[PDB]
Amino acid sequence: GNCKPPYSFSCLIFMAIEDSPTKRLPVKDIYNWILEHFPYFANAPTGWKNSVRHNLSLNKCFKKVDKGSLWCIDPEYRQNLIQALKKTP
DNA sequence: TCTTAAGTAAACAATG
DNA sequence: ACATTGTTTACTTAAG
Ligand SMILES: [Mg+2]
Ligand SMILES: [Mg+2]
Repeated sequence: GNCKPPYSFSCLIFMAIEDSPTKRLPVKDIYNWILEHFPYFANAPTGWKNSVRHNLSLNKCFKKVDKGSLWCIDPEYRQNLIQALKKTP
């Protein structure tokens, strides 16, 4: 990991959850998927975690689920994330 | 232009 | 006593 990913935090989260076996992921698990699949953030300046939690709460695309709690993709905005994913892969 | 997405920092409350 | 998690405001840059 030497360069910043071309994907935005919204897409990284979407790729992490979508790769999950159940489309549901706690925050810390989302951290890992971003690290394992993107090692740039290993040496990246602290704050991307913050930017992640910031992105999960106000982005209409993600909705919490409580029966840390799990995050999932919103079915009505899922089409929105895929489009941004195809743009710059 | 008017608008919105996006990144980052910072400040908390709620959580266990 | 504490780190994690979650919400909120604020200033900035790029894109359309
Ligand atoms: Mg959300
Ligand atoms: Mg930017």
